[PDB]
Amino acid sequence: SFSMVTRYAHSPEDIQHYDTSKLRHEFLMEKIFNPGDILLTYTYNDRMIFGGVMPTDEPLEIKLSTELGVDFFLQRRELGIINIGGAGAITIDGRKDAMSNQDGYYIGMGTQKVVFTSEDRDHPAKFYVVSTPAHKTYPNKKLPFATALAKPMGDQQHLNKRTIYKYIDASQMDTCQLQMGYTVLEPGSSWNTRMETYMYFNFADPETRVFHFLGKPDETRHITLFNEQAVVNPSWSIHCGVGTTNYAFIWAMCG
Amino acid sequence: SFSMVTRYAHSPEDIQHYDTSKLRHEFLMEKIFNPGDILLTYTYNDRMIFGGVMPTDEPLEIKLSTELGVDFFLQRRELGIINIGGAGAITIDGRKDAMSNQDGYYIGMGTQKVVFTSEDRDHPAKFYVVSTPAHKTYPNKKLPFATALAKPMGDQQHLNKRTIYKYIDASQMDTCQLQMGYTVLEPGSSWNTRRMETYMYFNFADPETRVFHFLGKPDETRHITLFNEQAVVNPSWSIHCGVGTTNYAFIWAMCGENQ
Repeated sequence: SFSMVTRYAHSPEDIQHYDTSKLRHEFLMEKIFNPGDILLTYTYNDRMIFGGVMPTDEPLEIKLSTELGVDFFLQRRELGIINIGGAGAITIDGRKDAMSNQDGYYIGMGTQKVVFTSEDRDHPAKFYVVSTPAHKTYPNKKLPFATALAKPMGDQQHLNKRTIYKYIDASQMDTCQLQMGYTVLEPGSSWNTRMETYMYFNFADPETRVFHFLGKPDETRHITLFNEQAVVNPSWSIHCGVGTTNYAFIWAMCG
Repeated sequence: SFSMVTRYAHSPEDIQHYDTSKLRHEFLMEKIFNPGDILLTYTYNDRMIFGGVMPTDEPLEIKLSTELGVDFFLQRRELGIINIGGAGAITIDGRKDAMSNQDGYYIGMGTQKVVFTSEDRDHPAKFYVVSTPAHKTYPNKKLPFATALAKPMGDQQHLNKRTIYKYIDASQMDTCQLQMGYTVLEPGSSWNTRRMETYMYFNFADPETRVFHFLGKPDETRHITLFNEQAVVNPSWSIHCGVGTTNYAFIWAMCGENQ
């Protein structure tokens, strides 16, 4: 199955009049990884496409062309990939490259065919994909987790003992607009601290909840997030959230 | 100086249409302790009065009578006091009792005169007072910080490692309606986690500390950003939980009809 919903952009004044149901609908993607399905979100906040691909029996491919007014998906877009599930693979125009857990992959503009596959049907791969518009072609690059930018951050007094892993960084590679990273908070910490998209996952306990704040620096609102859910953070909003236990998340930037 | 403002009670459906500015105005007391002033809040949530008394050179007394339809402040009310500032004292109908830091005191119905003083003007006492209506007179009782019912709670995995001190508890004493306590969170913990309560957050770790206090029904929930030495009212229909950027302390007070 396949599903991509369209979500519009709003002003800070517009979200003042949203009840908790309206606010969740406009900013929260509630389902990302369903076995065998592709679930994407198109937000007019900088026209980013994000979601999850979890292959089971048949391999999946983002067959988008008429929907975006182009001949193929990445004709005018770049793509960032992070695998949060079991071992899998990605096939770029015939080239097959193995992607284990926590492995990343950047795919440049112009690449026409990208097919996602998993190694085990019962333990499928969970590809978190993000796509932004692109005007220039940059070379494709595999980002193995072994050689990933590991930079420890935060202390215990501030509830932010974390480790940030920069996959697609402007210092390590050149990109049109997309930047992607992966931050894990250690137990005892839950705080994380101009368009951004946060996808929370790897909750410590099954009853964990992450409270994500959005809005102007003082006229703030919040959204309650459960495991494997994402929130769009427009440029006019603050980037901060806090959890009941520790967690992990994948961020993506553009603008 | 003296000041008491009045705040009404609302329904869950009523605050659903509040922006963040109105929500602060109806539920958040932004200033509590000012040197030489008495700052109080009268909330129609069970008609509780709370605030701060901070004596400097001249002693302070909550002179209320006509405003409450009574002859004196405590004619039909009980009063609980916890000092969070410097060393001071309270004079109860002539009798003076010294109150050090974190010392508490319950004053029963019928007590006619309660005068607040501090020992040093440059390091004054900060008396956080809570008053609820009372129909029966119970004996006055000083609550030294040493002899307070303390029970630690929470672990580190849930970021709520705290120790709660019960001052006015139904197991240790008899009161009409008021129950009051003091909770300090360990460094590296920030989470607070059926009745009406009033929380007053203070002793912020950093000058840049913020406490986000959640209120509303378990599904339609909102939050209020608290700075140091500010208070929020929890109506009976609302949830009681808050989270801070660092660790902090707060004083809670309950009323209604429970134990």
